[PDB]
Amino acid sequence: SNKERFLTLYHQIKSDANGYFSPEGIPYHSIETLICEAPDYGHMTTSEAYSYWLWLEVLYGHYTRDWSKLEAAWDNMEKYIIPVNENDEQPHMSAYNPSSPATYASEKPYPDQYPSQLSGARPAGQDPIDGELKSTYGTNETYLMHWLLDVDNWYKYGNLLNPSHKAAYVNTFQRGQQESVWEAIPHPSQDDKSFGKPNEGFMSLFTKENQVPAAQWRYTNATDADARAIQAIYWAKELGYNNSTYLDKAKKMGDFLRYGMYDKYFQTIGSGKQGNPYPGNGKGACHYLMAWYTSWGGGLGDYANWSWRIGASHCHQGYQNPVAAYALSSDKGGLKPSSATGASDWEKTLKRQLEFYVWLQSKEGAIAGGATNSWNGDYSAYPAGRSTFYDMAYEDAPVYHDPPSNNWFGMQAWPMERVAELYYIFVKDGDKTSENVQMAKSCITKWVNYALDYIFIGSRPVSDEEGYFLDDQGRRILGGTNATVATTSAPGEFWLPGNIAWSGQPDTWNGFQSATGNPNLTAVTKDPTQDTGVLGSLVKAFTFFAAATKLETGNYTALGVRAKDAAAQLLEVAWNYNDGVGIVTEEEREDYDRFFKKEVYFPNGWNGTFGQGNQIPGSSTIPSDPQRGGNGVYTSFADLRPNIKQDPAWSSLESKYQSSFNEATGKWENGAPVFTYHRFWSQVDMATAYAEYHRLINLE
Ligand SMILES: OC[C@H]1CNC[C@@H](O)[C@@H]1O[C@@H]1O[C@H](CO)[C@@H](O[C@@H]2O[C@H](CO)[C@@H](O)[C@H](O)[C@H]2O)[C@H](O)[C@H]1O
Ligand SMILES: OC[C@H]1CNC[C@@H](O)[C@@H]1O[C@@H]1O[C@H](CO)[C@@H](O[C@@H]2O[C@H](CO)[C@@H](O)[C@H](O)[C@H]2O)[C@H](O)[C@H]1O
Ligand SMILES: OC[C@H]1CNC[C@@H](O)[C@@H]1O[C@@H]1O[C@H](CO)[C@@H](O)[C@H](O)[C@H]1O
Ligand SMILES: [Ca+2]
Ligand SMILES: [Ca+2]
Ligand code: NA
Repeated sequence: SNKERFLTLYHQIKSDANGYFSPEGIPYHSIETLICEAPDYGHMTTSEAYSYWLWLEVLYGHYTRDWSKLEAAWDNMEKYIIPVNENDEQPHMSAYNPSSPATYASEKPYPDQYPSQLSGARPAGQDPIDGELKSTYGTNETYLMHWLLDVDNWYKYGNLLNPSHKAAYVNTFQRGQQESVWEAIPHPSQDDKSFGKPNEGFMSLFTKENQVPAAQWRYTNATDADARAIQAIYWAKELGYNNSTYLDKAKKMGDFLRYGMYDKYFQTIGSGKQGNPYPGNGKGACHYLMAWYTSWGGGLGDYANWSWRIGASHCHQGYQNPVAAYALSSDKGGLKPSSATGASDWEKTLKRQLEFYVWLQSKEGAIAGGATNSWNGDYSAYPAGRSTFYDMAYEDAPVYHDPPSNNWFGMQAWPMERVAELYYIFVKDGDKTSENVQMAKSCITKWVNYALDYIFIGSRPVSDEEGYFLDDQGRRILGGTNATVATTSAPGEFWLPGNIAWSGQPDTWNGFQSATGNPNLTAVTKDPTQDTGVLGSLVKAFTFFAAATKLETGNYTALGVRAKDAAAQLLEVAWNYNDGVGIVTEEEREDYDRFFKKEVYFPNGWNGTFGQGNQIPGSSTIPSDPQRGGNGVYTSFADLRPNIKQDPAWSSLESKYQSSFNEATGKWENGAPVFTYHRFWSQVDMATAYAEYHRLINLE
């Protein structure tokens, strides 16, 4: 019974004996501690994880009719990761100037070139929503999740503005597109300058100004997480939840999530196409997409009565959530905010996001990266011939190049799951005819047919040493439609693609009626693996897709049949990978030499104290690479974080590195480290896949 399967995994996730949650009731990134991927330690948690927790409790609440666990999860979120306090967690937010939201600085192509000068070279444009939010809520305190929490206070900064909370607000990434997770420096969101460099805190690693930096706080959301929370509440409400107390909070979150629709420095959309941006007026700086983040910050202490906000200029397809956008914009969606323009902004976003998906879809069906309003992160002129979407430049790897941000196949499964939900929702709500449903449908239908060529149940694909799939004659499959991957029998196995290698560009967008099929946009799908999180996401994309086809036509379509059977089979084989704690498989991590490599940059002349009490950078360094344009040093991830050497898994990792990694070639000669991880989101993606198959397919 898929219902019983969901219930069993739900209990495994929630059990105090399994360790998914801390003693304060906050879900961790993962049960295991030694892991690094976006958070850099397993007992960090994320806005992402909280968003999945909500989703879990929504489907549990539908089955049990007990909504109290959803409400407790929301309460927990509000207590620990949304910095509003019913002691002020956003001091001086009231002094914000919406006619000068922030002070400009350039992004850089390497971490070595930071700190960046706070020059104000570009005057920031108008913030046109601050006034509405204030009138609507009586405050401009941001009701969004900060993205990262040190749940076990492992970095030892403490929580300045809420000291009795063990979980502390921290941040890592600050230094541009080449600062991988391995290359960042963990620092407190609320910086009283008690750590870092004396008199400066960590601020002077990131920005420079004429003066010593002031004590200050700042937060950054991840727009995909807050939207996924809204998506969860959308379904709560569809499934009968009707406590206005919480419905209203999801609407509030949605209203503030509008900050994600704005250019970083509120520059007019398109205005930097020729390298000469100018400040936005009204909504001129609104791109109506979910960019990578919004940040906010201000002074700490009595002498620092200032605050600021930035949007983001870079938008990734994998972050868009049109289910949230529909929920916040229609009577049928049910979560329209009360602000004057919140719902009508979200309505424009819903359409813009579907146009973005169609624009980005490769010749063979996969979704390419996204677009930016700030080329090179300093409003550089677009390259000659670069394709555009509403005057924003196509990017194959928005925001991060290490690794390229749209290579991970999870970035296909996560957004296409939402688009499949959305197809289902439109058709359920009686819409088969709008331009929006036609876009959603076209994109998900083309994607499903693409994806099925790389999904293997009870068979094992043939791949070569470099991770290319092979056909029956042994040739590499380099994208294209109709991929025919060679296969050997492998009862009980499943395989999914792992990455995409991207080349070319979509054609410039001129609307859905002039779309071209993007014949020069190529996805090469590669690296077969067994990621159970991606599996659970895929299953749902296939489930909702199939269900939609049957609501639309009366029967499962040809492709709907195939998507439904693939879902059923994937659920059936995955069940065998339950270890009693989660549905898991073993993974190799060839990236884990980056625990040891010297690549964490510090500027010359900069010494301070890290949270764990060590002097940083300290003496274990090499000179920075002068080709990267800095003047400083590199330490290692592990020297920066000496407490990682106390982790129970550390000596096995170090021993494996000593015996297998060859520093001169940069290769793992006797195999890479291997781990079996129990990730919270991944387990939720699996549990919800069982549930939704049961609800949409077994019951209807
Ligand atoms: O585990 C959750 C992360 C990975 N999946 C999607 C999101 O839920 C979340 O992403 C992270 O979200 C963080 C918050 O937006 C991103 O960090 C931000 O990256 C921004 C610039 O790249 C920085 O300006 C900002 O200070 C920093 O906080 C980070 O790159 C990005 O990977
Ligand atoms: O080391 C590469 C792969 C080895 N084979 C199995 C794969 O499962 C593994 O891929 C990694 O799989 C991880 C688990 O799905 C991926 O981690 C995820 O990366 C996501 C995107 O940054 C994050 O939002 C999320 O928090 C984080 O857990 C990570 O990117 C991805 O590279
Ligand atoms: O470039 C804008 C912000 C992005 N990253 C960190 C922030 O401190 C930057 O904001 C500026 O901080 C300044 C003082 O430190 C402040 O006086 C400006 O008003 C802020 O934009
Ligand atoms: Ca709070
Ligand atoms: Ca790098
Ligand atoms: Na407190």
